[PDB]
Amino acid sequence: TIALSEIVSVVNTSDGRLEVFGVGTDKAVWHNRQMAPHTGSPWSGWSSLKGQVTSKPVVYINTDGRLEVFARGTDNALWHIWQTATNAGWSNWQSLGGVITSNPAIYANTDGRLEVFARGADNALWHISQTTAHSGPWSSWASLNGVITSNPTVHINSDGRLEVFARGTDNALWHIWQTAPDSNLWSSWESLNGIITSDPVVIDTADGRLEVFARGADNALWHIWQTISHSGPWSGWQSLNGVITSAPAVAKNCDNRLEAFARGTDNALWHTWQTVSHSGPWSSWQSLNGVITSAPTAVRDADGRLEVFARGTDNALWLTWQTASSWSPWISLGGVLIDASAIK
Amino acid sequence: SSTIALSEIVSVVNTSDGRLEVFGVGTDKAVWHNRQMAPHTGSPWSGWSSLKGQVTSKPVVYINTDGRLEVFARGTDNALWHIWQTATNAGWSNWQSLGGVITSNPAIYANTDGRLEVFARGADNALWHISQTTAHSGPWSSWASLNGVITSNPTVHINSDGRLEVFARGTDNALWHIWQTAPDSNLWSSWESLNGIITSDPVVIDTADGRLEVFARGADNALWHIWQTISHSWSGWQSLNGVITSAPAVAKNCDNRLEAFARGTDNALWHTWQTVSHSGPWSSWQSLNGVITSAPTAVRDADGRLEVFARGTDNALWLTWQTASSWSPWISLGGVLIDASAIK
Ligand SMILES: C[C@@H]1O[C@@H](C[C@@H]2C[C@H](O)O[C@H](CO)[C@H]2O)[C@@H](O)[C@H](O)[C@@H]1O
Ligand SMILES: C[C@@H]1O[C@@H](C[C@@H]2C[C@H](O)O[C@H](CO)[C@H]2O)[C@@H](O)[C@H](O)[C@@H]1O
Ligand SMILES: C[C@@H]1O[C@@H](C[C@@H]2C[C@H](O)O[C@H](CO)[C@H]2O)[C@@H](O)[C@H](O)[C@@H]1O
Ligand SMILES: C[C@@H]1O[C@@H](C[C@@H]2C[C@H](O)O[C@H](CO)[C@H]2O)[C@@H](O)[C@H](O)[C@@H]1O
Ligand SMILES: C[C@@H]1O[C@@H](C[C@@H]2C[C@H](O)O[C@H](CO)[C@H]2O)[C@@H](O)[C@H](O)[C@@H]1O
Ligand SMILES: [Cl-]
Ligand code: NA
Ligand code: NA
Repeated sequence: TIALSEIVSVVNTSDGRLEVFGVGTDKAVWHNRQMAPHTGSPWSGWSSLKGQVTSKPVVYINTDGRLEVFARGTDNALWHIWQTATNAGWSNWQSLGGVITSNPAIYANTDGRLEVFARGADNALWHISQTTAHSGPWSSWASLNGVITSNPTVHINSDGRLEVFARGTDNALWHIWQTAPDSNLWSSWESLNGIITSDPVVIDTADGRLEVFARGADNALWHIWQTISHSGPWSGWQSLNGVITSAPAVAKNCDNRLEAFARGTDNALWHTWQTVSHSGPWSSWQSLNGVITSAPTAVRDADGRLEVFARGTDNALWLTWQTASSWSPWISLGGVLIDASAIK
Repeated sequence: SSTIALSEIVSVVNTSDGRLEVFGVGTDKAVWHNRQMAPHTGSPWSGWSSLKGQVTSKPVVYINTDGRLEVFARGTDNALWHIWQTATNAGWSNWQSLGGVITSNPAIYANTDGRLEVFARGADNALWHISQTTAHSGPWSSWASLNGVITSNPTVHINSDGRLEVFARGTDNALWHIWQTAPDSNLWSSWESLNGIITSDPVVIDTADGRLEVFARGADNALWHIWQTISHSWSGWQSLNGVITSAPAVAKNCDNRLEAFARGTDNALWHTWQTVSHSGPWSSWQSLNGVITSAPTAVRDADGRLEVFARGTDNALWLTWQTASSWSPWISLGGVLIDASAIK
């Protein structure tokens, strides 16, 4: 078990449009993009990329701008589909083999090779990668060992080393990392302790330190960080308080101030934000209303505003965004979305 | 034309850990640098320290995809020389020669595969270039030519689809450009003219909506600009007025609104900015005071605030930044800087 997941994967595209990906009642991947690179732009509407997926689909922007969606398939292998060019159509769904047991986690190495991390049948962390930048063919799968109990999350350090996080068998946050950029040489697994009851959410701060967010045993929102840019030692666990009934989402305001979002005990969107600057103390929790049935997903848009997405009581994706003063009334992008996360 | 508007005095970069760090040439012809202590507006500065060398161009810093800074400059023997941090944000190597014979300041960008590629004018007046053979690493490739005959320092930027594109003034004084036909490629297009008459180095940026847009001073000494019509497509040349006595400097506010800077006829800092949003109209020119003896250098710091550097009447480097309402008063970072620009 883990706190209620995010219903969609979202990306700010190379032309500054938000674009959201989720699973339909039919088990296919569907997407929705902004027309215009602005807060409040009209949306395309939901359209199908087809496939039949058995995990959350996860979008990533290749270093040449082209989106690529990863999702577990009906055969439990990793499959993908990618734009043929930045403002063009899509490929056919294609298989990368393997047998996996979590949602895929994706990051681009410093050399532009996308690297995919996913849980195995053995419950280890496995990985596979592009052989050259933003392009097939891909490597063979190999394992990074471990025994993990959540979906993994990956983020690049400010020195180019990929680093992967997942819950362990003791329910602590565990991590593993590249010892050199673009490398196949990884550390051992190391515990960062704690007790976590959601997927980790990982952020690179403005000052170059990995910060992990997670729900605790008390259902508060807790966070732990690197104390030095791309380096240990780590901090201790620190509570941001709150009582949250979903997974948290975290993103950066345009001034780099972190801002955490989560479903509350009342099923509204609540948030807490850094005050003053990117190294300032956190607000108290405040409500952004609505009644939501997934964790929120947050993203900064091409106007430097945070937009937050969440499923509604009618199973459609709803949207609220920052304004000069406040936030905008909930609006509906329509659709009917399922939670297809491969671990719940 | 054998002249261009007064060049920038330093080259600025956002460090891997989010600090501003400027590089210039002292009276001994060595490359010197200064950085902020902490990544906030109005942080104290380290003071100037020497990386030695003897340079006959402006030194141009670029950040590798692993976070290590690397400084490029023409040497006393007209070869391209370089010096790099041997570990992200830590110590520096010795200067080494990349050979070649060049006649401009060097222009640098990362390919989508992490390989830096350096462009500069040759002895034969054509555009030459060289690159790292693997991501953020030597050895370097052979020098090669993209032909052309150019009369300004070249400017390189990457398209929103990963193709590098280089801009330089031609022998008819028009803006000319030439581009990669694929990312990471040695395949380029032919040279093409964007017409106009330019009296400065071109300055190039990527808009939030993924368009290359080039600013340059014109024949009437106004700031002009031109752009790609669609992401990685040009428009006509449009004037932004002013009478400017230096090269311009463009940077993005945290909401992505462009803002241009340049020295006035009264030798003060002037600015004009996009209003409302990043597709908004351009304000009229306003003074930021000060008396400057170079073109300004503009950059967004980790507080989402714009900071502008310019040499002063005393030859020190001076600084003013955006506040909540206005701009801070000009302050001196000291040092004694010269214009070592290979083309003036
Ligand atoms: C994600 C994948 O979706 C499907 C791939 C299908 C493969 C076929 O060439 O095109 C279809 C749509 O026209 C795809 O949907 C499944 O068959 C596969 O097993 C897996 O679940
Ligand atoms: C993620 C972690 O994986 C395992 C760590 C193991 C720790 C040991 O030093 O090396 C093994 C393989 O070389 C790891 O698999 C679990 O024992 C641990 O409790 C936790 O779940
Ligand atoms: C996210 C929020 O966290 C909770 C706790 C918050 C706990 C903190 O110590 O004080 C705040 C102000 O009194 C509370 O709002 C709930 O009150 C609320 O229903 C929601 O779940
Ligand atoms: C940029 C370079 O700077 C100098 C490099 C020097 C190379 C020497 O071995 O060590 C010195 C450090 O104290 C450097 O300054 C010039 O000799 C060279 O010709 C070139 O102009
Ligand atoms: C940048 C441009 O370089 C030259 C373009 C030339 C155009 C010609 O047809 O092909 C040559 C070989 O590649 C180019 O060198 C100049 O003649 C032009 O005036 C301008 O300065
Ligand atoms: Cl001088
Ligand atoms: Na969501
Ligand atoms: Na490239």
